[PDB]
This record gives sequence, C-alpha cells and structure tokens, in this order.
Amino acid sequence: GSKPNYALKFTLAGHTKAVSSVKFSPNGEWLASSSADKLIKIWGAYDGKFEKTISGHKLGISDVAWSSDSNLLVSASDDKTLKIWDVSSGKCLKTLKGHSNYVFCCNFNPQSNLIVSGSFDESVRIWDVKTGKCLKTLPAHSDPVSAVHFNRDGSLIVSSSYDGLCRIWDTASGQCLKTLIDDDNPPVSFVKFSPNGKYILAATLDNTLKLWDYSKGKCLKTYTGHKNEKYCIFANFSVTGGKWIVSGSEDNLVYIWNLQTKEIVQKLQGHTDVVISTACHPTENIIASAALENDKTIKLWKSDC
Ligand SMILES: O=C(NCCCCc1ncc(CO)[nH]1)OCc1ccccc1
Repeated sequence: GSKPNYALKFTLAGHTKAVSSVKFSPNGEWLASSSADKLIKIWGAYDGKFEKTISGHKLGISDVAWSSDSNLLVSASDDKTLKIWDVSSGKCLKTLKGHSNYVFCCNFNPQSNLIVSGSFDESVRIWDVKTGKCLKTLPAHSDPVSAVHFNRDGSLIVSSSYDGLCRIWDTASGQCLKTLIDDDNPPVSFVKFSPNGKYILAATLDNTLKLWDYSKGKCLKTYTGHKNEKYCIFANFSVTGGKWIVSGSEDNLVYIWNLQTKEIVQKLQGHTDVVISTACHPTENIIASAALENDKTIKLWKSDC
C-alpha cells in the first residue's frame, strides 16, 4: 500500500550495555550488532536467531560494517583500533592501529579492498584490507568525526563532524572535492550517500535530517518531527517497498518519512531508550532498531509495504 505497516516480530536480547549500531549483511542472511559491552553479535535476519558473539576489542565498539561479499566485518572501538573479522570463524584477521583517540565510525568501499574510519582524533583514515596498513590520514575536521561512507563506485568518501562540516573526499588522492555543509553549528551527527550516489542524507543535532544534491550542493528535502540533539543516530534509505527515510530518535521511537512528500508515515513504539541505530533489510521490508543502555535490545520490524 501507500504507507508502511511495520510491526514488531522479534526482540533480540544479549548485549549487556548500550547497543551502538546494527547492520544487515548484503546477502540478507545476518544482522550484526555492536555494543559498549565490547562485543559484536550475529543474529538471523529473518527469525532473530542468535548465531554467535565476536570478541577481542578491549573497550566499547561504536560501529560495525559488512564487506560487499557478506564474509567480513570491520568494527570501530574506544580502544583506538578497528578490527577486521572473518564472520565464519569469528577470528580477528587484522587490527588497524593509527588513530590517537576513539574510532567512532567505519565502512568498507564497494570493492571491499579499503576501509574508511572516523575518530575523536578529528581525522579520517583509509586502510588496506589485505595488509591492514593505513594508506592515508586525512586531517578532515576540527572535532570528532561522526560518520564516513563511500559512494556507489568507491571514488568518493563523505564525512561529517561535530565541527558542523560535511566534506566529500577523493578516495584515490585523499584531497577535498567540496565542503557540502559549512556552518559553525549545529554538529553534523550523520551522513551517507543515497544508493545511486547522487544525494547525501545528513543529520544535524537540531532535530533535522536533510537530503542534499551532491553535484549542485543544495538541500532538496528536510525531514523533522523526531528528537535528535545529542546522539549520532543513523538514518537509512528504505528501498525494498515504498521509498522511505528511516531514523531512530531520542524519544525512543523509530520515525519513517515518505522521501518525496516528507510526511511522517509511521512511528514504531517499543524501545525504552534512545533508538541510536536502524538498518533496512536489502531485499525484505524489514527494519532492525537498537536502543541505548536502559533497553540494550534490538527489534526486528516487518511491513507488507
Ligand atoms: O552517539 C554517540 N554514541 C552512541 C553509540 C555510537 C553511535 C554511532 N556510531 C556511528 C554512528 C554514525 O556514523 N553513530 O556518541 C555521541 C557523542 C559524541 C561526542 C561526545 C559525546 C557523545
């Protein structure tokens, strides 16, 4: 139908501190969760079946991301490292050392030969997956880096920071192509490219999401009605059914907007803390949501539309 009807199917309990992020494997079979409890957990995407725990970080994890082939994870930790994991064995393949403060955010490129990382140390780093070596250090921002994402062909990196900037980097050279948002405030708490790489979805800590045309460098859409003044809350493009924007909120709800109309089409109620992270299943109308330390659970929601 014209609107989604997401309904709770499973609650996934196990993390002992705040959940930090959830991501669906590109092949659709798994959900990965990261937590302040220093653990990665793997769950069945369709039945919420707990699969395994992946251990090794010495401090809390802020982010976890999947390789294109669904075989590897990368995690970003307060221990100042990233770890590349073999999902099948649960083994740490590489520890990426270089950041001088907490690593907050990470992603593979589509090729999954590189990792990008953002840190409290105000830098973005680009890592070789095979060797685990740092290839480039970008002096990207003047405050913690909130998010990092590659575009569809891997040629660009978008970064955001508490410095109030969103910047787009040339992957090959590490040089800045443009500063898309250039305000002193508010903090830009999240950014990512649209699936086709033409747009950037950006969250600011004034309870606002915006969709930007990258090439033109102007705002096409604004989404409001949720609460976001404190946390780096993820936002998603939902594309399997109706074309939505999905975001957690500091009022403990998941918000779903019509992308084109900007109307709120659903609020998912159930979490008992801030919903820090949502993910959209790659083929099914399924949302995963995760909450901070008063809740510590992941919820799987399913919609007919
Ligand atoms: O949002 C949080 N922590 C909650 C868990 C991590 C959530 C997260 N990881 C990656 C993303 C988006 O790329 N979002 O910290 C905000 C903060 C910042 C600076 C000083 C105090 C507090």
